[PDB]
Amino acid sequence: GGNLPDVASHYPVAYEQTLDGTVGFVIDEMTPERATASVEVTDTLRQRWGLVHGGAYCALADMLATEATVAVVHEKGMMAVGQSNHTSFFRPVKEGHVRAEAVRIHAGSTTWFWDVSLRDDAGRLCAVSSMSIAVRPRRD
Amino acid sequence: TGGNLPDVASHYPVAYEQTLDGTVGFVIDEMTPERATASVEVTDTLRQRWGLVHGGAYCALADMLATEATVAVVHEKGMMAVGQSNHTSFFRPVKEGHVRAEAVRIHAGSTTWFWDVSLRDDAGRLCAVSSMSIAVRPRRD
Amino acid sequence: GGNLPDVASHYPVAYEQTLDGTVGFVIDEMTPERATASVEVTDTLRQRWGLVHGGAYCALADMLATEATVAVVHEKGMMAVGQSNHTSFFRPVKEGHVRAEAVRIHAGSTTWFWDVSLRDDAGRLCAVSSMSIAVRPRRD
Amino acid sequence: TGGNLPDVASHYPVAYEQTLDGTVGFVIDEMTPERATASVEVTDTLRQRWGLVHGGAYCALADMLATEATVAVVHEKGMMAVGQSNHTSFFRPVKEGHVRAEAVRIHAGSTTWFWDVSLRDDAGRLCAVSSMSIAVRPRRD
Ligand SMILES: CC(C)(COP(=O)(O)OP(=O)(O)OC[C@H]1O[C@@H](n2cnc3c(N)ncnc32)[C@H](O)[C@@H]1OP(=O)(O)O)[C@@H](O)C(=O)NCCC(=O)NCCSCC(=O)c1ccc(O)cc1
Ligand SMILES: CC(C)(COP(=O)(O)OP(=O)(O)OC[C@H]1O[C@@H](n2cnc3c(N)ncnc32)[C@H](O)[C@@H]1OP(=O)(O)O)[C@@H](O)C(=O)NCCC(=O)NCCSCC(=O)c1ccc(O)cc1
Ligand SMILES: CC(C)(COP(=O)(O)OP(=O)(O)OC[C@H]1O[C@@H](n2cnc3c(N)ncnc32)[C@H](O)[C@@H]1OP(=O)(O)O)[C@@H](O)C(=O)NCCC(=O)NCCSCC(=O)c1ccc(O)cc1
Ligand SMILES: CC(C)(COP(=O)(O)OP(=O)(O)OC[C@H]1O[C@@H](n2cnc3c(N)ncnc32)[C@H](O)[C@@H]1OP(=O)(O)O)[C@@H](O)C(=O)NCCC(=O)NCCSCC(=O)c1ccc(O)cc1
Repeated sequence: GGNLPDVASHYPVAYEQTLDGTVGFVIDEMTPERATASVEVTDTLRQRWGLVHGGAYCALADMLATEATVAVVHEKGMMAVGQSNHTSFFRPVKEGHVRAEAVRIHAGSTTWFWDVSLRDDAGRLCAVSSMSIAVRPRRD
Repeated sequence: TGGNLPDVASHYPVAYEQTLDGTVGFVIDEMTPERATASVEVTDTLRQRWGLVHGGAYCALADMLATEATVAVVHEKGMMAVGQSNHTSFFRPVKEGHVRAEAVRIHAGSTTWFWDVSLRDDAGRLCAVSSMSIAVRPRRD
Repeated sequence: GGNLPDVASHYPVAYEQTLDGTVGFVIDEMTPERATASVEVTDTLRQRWGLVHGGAYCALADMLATEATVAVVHEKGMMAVGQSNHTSFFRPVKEGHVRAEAVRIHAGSTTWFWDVSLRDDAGRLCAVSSMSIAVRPRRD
Repeated sequence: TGGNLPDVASHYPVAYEQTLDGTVGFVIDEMTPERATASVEVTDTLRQRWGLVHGGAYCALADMLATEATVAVVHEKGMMAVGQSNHTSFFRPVKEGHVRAEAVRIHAGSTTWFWDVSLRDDAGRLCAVSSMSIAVRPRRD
């Protein structure tokens, strides 16, 4: 179901209706320290100049990093949400795929930090995103 | 132009309705060399599975608005403008209504323009901010 | 005492020995939503190419933003520390002063966010820093 | 050169011992086009009043090391290199001992180089990271 971590019986929004399902994000691997995801480039991921949208690299990074955090902390009664995302853009992507790899670099009680690499089909580093993920007690 | 993006060219590689921005429904309202605003109606297409506006939607709205506000000035001078850095911080979730973005230009260098983008909900509350750095380079085209 | 907020009887490090006192940071105004500080440029604030050190704009922003948060939350039993600092550098400063103005934009239970402008003697915007300040219960 | 900064010029505007870097005691150890390391001994001059290493010291060490690692390559090609963006996040305080920085180059464009700098304490723990973006421009000099 994008292969997102299956941690609850019900979710407020179905995959195919989320921004994630609309653009086509799919999680490949997930462990507590490292996760990967990818997306096919289609026009839905593009801006009007024909390049993948800045927003798309950020969105990918945000979903991957946050859900990799959810995968661990949800069963502990915690919620996780993106608190900061800093994406820098080194080379455009015009077509093909964008592949993300999220590497956990700090896991604190209140904040987890992941470095996310975004690569094209040739494996070139096209963008990076520093995701900071707030972890808080789940509200009833 | 679809979504009211600056009309600086006779044709574009991708039509508004097919782009990310068209799909989620970004619309530019005001646009000047120093300030631009835009908004979007929150629908599931903007949300993630937990029912909140996706962190990506805030980045994407900031990026399009800051880059395009730059394009509006520099295109006719023979330059291209692309996002080189986006730093968004998230203060409060948005569940529904609209997200409204205001981009204020704070530095316009020869190679880099910098815009601060505030993203408010329907009550006026500041829900996210984005610092956009836009690279300006001469067109290869 | 740099005019930092006077919130405790004793501090681990005296002003004149801190990095702050060494380079000469002084707070001018402080309120819960807004604070200002400045520094004279001397070689101690410079790098070897003769420009004010990138580190100096960051340090100024960090001390101003954090201590403006301390000023409010300390009496509530909370500690405040910088969690993130993103500084962008628009124009160098060679001599004169650097003047900072910190404007609080979000004050949450666990995080306060301040935007800090760094200006030269002509009033030009030479750098900005986005400070994110973690606020936590003081440890005994 | 003082602090072992790259020797790329016959003279410099400010001597090592008088600079910020000289004052707090930054020392570069290794230095290659793709990776550079540096360290500093924590003393009060590096701390803020609450007794922790100042957030500014971590930025300053990252900035000097990333910029100078870039200078080392580009100076002899007629370019200058200055810090254009520094994003430091703080994971754990350092009270004493040393701070050790490792800068790894992750992108080397024609106008912008990007370095990830990790800042560890004496136990090897990751206490801060800094993302440094370095602008490369032709010298006016
Ligand atoms: C930011 C934060 C508090 C967030 O915590 P987190 O990501 O959830 O990490 P966690 O809470 O798991 O704890 C990590 C470590 O932080 C420290 N810490 C965390 N919470 C607390 C607390 N409530 N009280 C004391 N220490 C704490 C403690 O060292 C902890 O290690 P441990 O003893 O728990 O093993 C923690 O990452 C941290 O302390 N980071 C370092 C902040 C820092 O050192 N910034 C620079 C110094 S303060 C900024 C500044 O430059 C300044 C300059 C001048 C001036 O006058 C005032 C300020
Ligand atoms: C980064 C950049 C060059 C980009 O330029 P931009 O955003 O397109 O703005 P623009 O190019 O329009 O010019 C803005 C000003 O920057 C300066 N500048 C721009 N290009 C050049 C150049 N090629 N040569 C000299 N100065 C230049 C110049 O002051 C210019 O003003 P003007 O004389 O042209 O009116 C400019 O924004 C800038 O200079 N920012 C300040 C960089 C800075 O001062 N960072 C801190 C110091 S260097 C980093 C550091 O901490 C360090 C520490 C220790 C150490 O050993 C080494 C380094
Ligand atoms: C980050 C943080 C939790 C930090 O809290 P803070 O700075 O101390 O602010 P504070 O705790 O005072 O609360 C501010 C508001 O946040 C919410 N909040 C804070 N803590 C909690 C909590 N424990 N439980 C539920 N809501 C909370 C709540 O709306 C609160 O308002 P109020 O009802 O308390 O008046 C809060 O600023 C926040 O919630 N920010 C927004 C985070 C956000 O919306 N990010 C984007 C969505 S999640 C990231 C994502 O894109 C994603 C995509 C796909 C996917 O599959 C999964 C994730
Ligand atoms: C920002 C910059 C131009 C700076 O260049 P740099 O770091 O010095 O790297 P360099 O200049 O060495 O070139 C790297 C690659 O960038 C591209 N590039 C650089 N300069 C140019 C140029 N003048 N014209 C076209 N492409 C260029 C080119 O692909 C180049 O590769 P190569 O063909 O030269 O091998 C380059 O890093 C880059 O292009 N980054 C990607 C920018 C990007 O793709 N951001 C996202 C898309 S635009 C922002 C956006 O989301 C948006 C959304 C909606 C909308 O309506 C408008 C915009």
